[PDB]
Amino acid sequence: PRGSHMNPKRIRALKSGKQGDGPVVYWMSRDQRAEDNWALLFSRAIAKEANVPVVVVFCLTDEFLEAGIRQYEFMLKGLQELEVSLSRKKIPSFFLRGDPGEKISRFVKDYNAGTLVTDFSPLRIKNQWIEKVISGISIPFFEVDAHNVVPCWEASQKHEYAAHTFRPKLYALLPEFLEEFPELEPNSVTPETLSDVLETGVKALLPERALLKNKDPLFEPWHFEPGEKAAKKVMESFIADRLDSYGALRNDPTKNMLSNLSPYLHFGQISSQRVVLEVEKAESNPGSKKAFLDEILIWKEISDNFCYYNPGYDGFESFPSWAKESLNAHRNDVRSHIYTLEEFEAGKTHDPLWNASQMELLSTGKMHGYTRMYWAKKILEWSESPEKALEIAICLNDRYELDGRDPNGYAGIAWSIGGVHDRAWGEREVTGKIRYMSYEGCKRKFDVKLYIEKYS
DNA sequence: TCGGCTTCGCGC
DNA sequence: TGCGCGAAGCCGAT
Ligand SMILES: Cc1cc2nc3c(=O)[nH]c(=O)nc-3n(C[C@H](O)[C@H](O)[C@H](O)COP(=O)(O)OP(=O)(O)OC[C@H]3O[C@@H](n4cnc5c(N)ncnc54)[C@H](O)[C@@H]3O)c2cc1C
Repeated sequence: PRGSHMNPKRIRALKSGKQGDGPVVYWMSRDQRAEDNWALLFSRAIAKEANVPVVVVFCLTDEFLEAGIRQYEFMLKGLQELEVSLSRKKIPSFFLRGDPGEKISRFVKDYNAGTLVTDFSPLRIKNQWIEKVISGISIPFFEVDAHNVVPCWEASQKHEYAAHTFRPKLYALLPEFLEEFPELEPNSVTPETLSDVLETGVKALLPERALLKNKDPLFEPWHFEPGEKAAKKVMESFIADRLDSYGALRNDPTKNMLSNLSPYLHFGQISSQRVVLEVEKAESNPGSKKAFLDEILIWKEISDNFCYYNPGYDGFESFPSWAKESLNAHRNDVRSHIYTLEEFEAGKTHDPLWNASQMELLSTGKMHGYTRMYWAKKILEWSESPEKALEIAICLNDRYELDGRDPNGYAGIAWSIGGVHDRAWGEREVTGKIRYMSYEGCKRKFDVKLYIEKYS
């Protein structure tokens, strides 16, 4: 649909129909940003072709009640900065509240929309909203992959088993899809308050907060400043200060050598393609550049491939055949320890390293990547059943992680607990053939003592 | 029908 | 600290 620096493989028609005479509505959801947004840039191209304005809509769902203050305040503060950014380009933003299956369908008919466009997300709750809006509208409905560099439906046509089967497929399409972004043109035709949704949003989640003994809450919101502008600063500080020694200090949680980009990448406050653009042009360690590109391109986009082609990505059914047979054969094995969800949540286990990992999760909202594997694997070893292990790990992840409720989370937890995108290993107690990670293995990799004392 | 796929453990 | 190095399945160029 028109344009030259616009790859049509990023667009796919979700429903046919006659193009209305009204404005193009962009149902933004996953990629909350003004710049470097294919879904917003595509909506402008269709809007410019029909001589209609482009409008952005956002439907705040009732699923923030399963997500606390740390994820609500991080999202809402970025939406307030986004509203000012879109207003500078004369693009109005409308913020709705309720079921998107009924609010979006009511919004298009009331505003007399001509074409509806939205971003891509492989989550189950998004596929239900889409089908509910297709049966309630009469205008064409388009969908853009603005999160992945290579469109999810174009990178692979099936669920990829491991990373070595997905790496040559992704890198073969890189010269075509890795491109610069055109500047968002402003509107030529101008035609709820967020401060109130934030006040009414926190007061409902105040009782469900994580507090210490003296009613002192555990979350430290000064570690990550939300917003599109702040997300660019974290990227700039990563390339100049942390990219050189990233390839060597990536498995050391005592060194702040990660990009710290996942909270902005999950909420779409920064484009992963823009990060790859700047990383590919920077002169750093070739081992560190290949190590970082392999995380934000291969592992990040294979998680979308895992959730898009496996509807039960958060269940035991999505595990490989060799894993399910191994975990079922070790269901009657005697567990050395058994902890409930409340014991895992408060970090009241016998392992000081695991408790230190959980304390970093509760206090900073972003637990180190290497400790996240030790964190989720110890849950499987100290639980009643593999089904309970998956339930506790997903619950604690999507509640305190700033990057929670993300395909990277479900695919990461499935990698540690169900061996997805991995292979079998030494046969062991309880965990069977799933890869085991011990306290002593982390002691030789990094100063474990420094990690415990930092988080009690 | 082999090949070498990490974010492993553990011994120089 | 790098470097080996067993121990286990299923994919993919054949
Ligand atoms: C049990 C478990 C749970 C996780 N929970 C989440 C989660 O809820 N949300 C989330 O976005 N990621 C999660 N991760 C992936 C990974 O832990 C985080 O991406 C990473 O820790 C975030 O910090 P970073 O961006 O500074 O890491 P970096 O080394 O700087 O990587 C940058 C980006 O690459 C991506 N990435 C890196 N590693 C992975 C990976 N193993 N899988 C998928 N993407 C990756 C991330 O998007 C990340 O933002 C989880 C992994 C595991 C094993």
